Amino acid sequence: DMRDLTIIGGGPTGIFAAFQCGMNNISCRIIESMPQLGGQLAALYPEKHIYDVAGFPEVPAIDLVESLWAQAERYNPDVVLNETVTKYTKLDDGTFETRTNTGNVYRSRAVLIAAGLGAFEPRKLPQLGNIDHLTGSSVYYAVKSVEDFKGKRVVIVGGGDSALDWTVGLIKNAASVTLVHRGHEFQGHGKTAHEVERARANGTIDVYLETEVASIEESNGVLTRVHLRSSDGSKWTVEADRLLILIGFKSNLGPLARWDLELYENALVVDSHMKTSVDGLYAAGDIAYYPGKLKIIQTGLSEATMAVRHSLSYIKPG
Amino acid sequence: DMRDLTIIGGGPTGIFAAFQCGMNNISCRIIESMPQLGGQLAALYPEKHIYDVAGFPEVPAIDLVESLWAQAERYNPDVVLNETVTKYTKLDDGTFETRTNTGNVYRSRAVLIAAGLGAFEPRKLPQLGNIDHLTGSSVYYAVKSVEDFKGKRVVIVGGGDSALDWTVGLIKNAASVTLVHRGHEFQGHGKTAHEVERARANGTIDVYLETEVASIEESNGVLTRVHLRSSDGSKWTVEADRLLILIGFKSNLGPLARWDLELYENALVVDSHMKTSVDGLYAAGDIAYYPGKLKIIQTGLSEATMAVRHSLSYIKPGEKIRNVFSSVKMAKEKKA
Ligand SMILES: Cc1cc2nc3c(=O)[nH]c(=O)nc-3n(C[C@H](O)[C@H](O)[C@H](O)COP(=O)(O)OP(=O)(O)OC[C@H]3O[C@@H](n4cnc5c(N)ncnc54)[C@H](O)[C@@H]3O)c2cc1C
Ligand SMILES: Cc1cc2nc3c(=O)[nH]c(=O)nc-3n(C[C@H](O)[C@H](O)[C@H](O)COP(=O)(O)OP(=O)(O)OC[C@H]3O[C@@H](n4cnc5c(N)ncnc54)[C@H](O)[C@@H]3O)c2cc1C
Repeated sequence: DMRDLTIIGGGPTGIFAAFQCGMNNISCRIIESMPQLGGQLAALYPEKHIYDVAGFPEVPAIDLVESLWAQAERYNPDVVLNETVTKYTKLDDGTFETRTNTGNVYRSRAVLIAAGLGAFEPRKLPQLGNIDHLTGSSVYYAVKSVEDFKGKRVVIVGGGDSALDWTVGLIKNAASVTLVHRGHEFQGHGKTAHEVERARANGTIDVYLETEVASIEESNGVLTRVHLRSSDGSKWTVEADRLLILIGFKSNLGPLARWDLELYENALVVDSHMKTSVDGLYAAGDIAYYPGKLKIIQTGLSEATMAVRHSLSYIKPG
Repeated sequence: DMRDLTIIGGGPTGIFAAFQCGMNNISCRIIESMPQLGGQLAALYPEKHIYDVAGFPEVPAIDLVESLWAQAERYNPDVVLNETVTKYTKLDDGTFETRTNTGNVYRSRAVLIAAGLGAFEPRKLPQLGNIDHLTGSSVYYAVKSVEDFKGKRVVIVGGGDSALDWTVGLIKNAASVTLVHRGHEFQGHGKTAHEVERARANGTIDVYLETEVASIEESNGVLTRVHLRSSDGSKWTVEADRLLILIGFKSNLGPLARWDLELYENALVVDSHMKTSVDGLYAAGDIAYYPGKLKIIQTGLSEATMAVRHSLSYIKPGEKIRNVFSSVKMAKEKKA
């Protein structure tokens, strides 16, 4: 089933781009890697208020996503969720085939890369080496079940909302809870960050800022203890059964890095029409680069309008 | 006196740029030649619905202007209305002076040109010539206030919504209302045109299609009589102490076209940072040209953001810029 434009990524840029397709009477689909649309706004800061998007005095990120989506849904674009585009091919006839990780192939007359800053892979502690054999047993990047943390000695890495929340949530579940953050202070300093220090002074938990995991110990295929290190060179070891790492998400082009396209500082280089080196292949948003590019919402919206507009000369040359 | 940025023009691009100034902790002024903000939106299509602005499914143009203003008024920026910037000078210190048509001068450390397609000015009737001594007192190009027309015998010229609106508006307020328009039909339509037509029918008002104003009479420096001529050749006179001219706004790029700055088909040529050749002098919106420029609202909005962002390097030279997002930056000042 041929569409005019395949859009890779369902952040604010891909969404507005899908609206642009409707507005301009071309069919499209959005292929999105996450289980929901909204990109960085829905994932990293859904509840935080945005101030610098035109005509929205003060708007929670996730509401803006909803405003943008409602605007585009009128035109009923195909939305593919839970699929990551890993390859494409331009065919003899100029049309496109884009492939996702589930082996699904998608046909379009042209394509728009609106993939931002990656597909939200959890960031790790690579200083610990390849510890896949511990992963999902004693080392976690998310809490898919509290069972795993129950009556266990657990250290928690991070200083955002996820690391904070779970430090208090596991006090009652776990034998011990220890928070360790690289930063000087905690990020997202609100209601939940106003009462974090309590259990620290109380002695029910341990908190360490300015410290990082230096190494770990294991016995019979399970974590035994965690070595810590502060900025001043202070080093100590702590007994730990579980490691819970919540330090955000990685930022790179993922599979799109190995598409033979001009790059400039982890972004796709783009001309005055938002076109890559390959005709009918466009980029817009955080992922696109041109002299003067700002990586903000306002600017991604403009770029989506310009990509879609020029794409009409490729899709239907009239 | 001194502001960080002088913004020439208060269309959507200028209003957003003023908001951007506030976001970036710099002061500014908007200089606008119209009696209100809004540019082509307020002037040419206020009631028309806009569909292609991000996050707005449907919005009357004038409501969009209102939303953008509501956003900008957070920082209470200076607003100079009814003045047209005619020139600028870059002084020896690198700061700027802008001069308007009323002889006022404004100082700033940098300037953004967000002048669109030109200064909007009320269209005038040449057949009357220089009547500036009557303008503001017995002759008007817009209703500055309704009290100007209370108990007056008024004539209104035009066939759009504004002419139609104030015709029915001033019926109970004024003592005599005459509407003239040089077209054979009214271009404003709907609720208003029929109210006017019903008022014509029972003779509460005079209305004359295909009629243009020929001449006026005046006594004591005030309007006294208006002379009209139809399309068939008719020619008559009304007793009128008030004349309201409402035949539209005209865009006039004139003064800025005579500046020493490169143009591409009436647009000021700009670089990757929305800067013209003169450092500290920026352009954004419909007035800005760079390869691939689309003359639309969405595009002027992000251009305003890029121009204000870079202007910081000229306004505050050498100063290290801290790349915070608005969301995080407004959270830090909510804590403090
Ligand atoms: C904490 C924080 C606060 C911010 N606050 C502001 C602010 O106040 N104002 C502002 O203007 N900007 C702000 N930003 C930046 C803003 O979020 C981004 O500029 C914006 O999200 C860019 O949208 P985008 O569509 O270009 O990219 P993204 O939001 O990154 O969306 C890209 C989408 O593509 C998907 N994807 C990636 N690869 C593939 C693949 N190969 N196949 C299928 N899908 C894929 C991803 O899952 C993602 O949904 C903030 C950023 C952060 C982190
Ligand atoms: C009928 C019509 C419908 C349109 N519909 C849409 C639409 O649906 N969607 C869309 O995206 N775009 C639309 N547009 C285009 C859109 O209006 C413009 O892109 C937009 O107005 C540009 O904004 P701007 O602020 O940069 O310029 P402008 O809106 O033109 O504002 C410039 C302002 O500067 C003032 N000015 C100029 N020179 C001086 C000076 N020397 N001194 C003081 N003040 C000065 C002017 O009076 C004016 O108020 C439409 C245009 C028209 C004519």
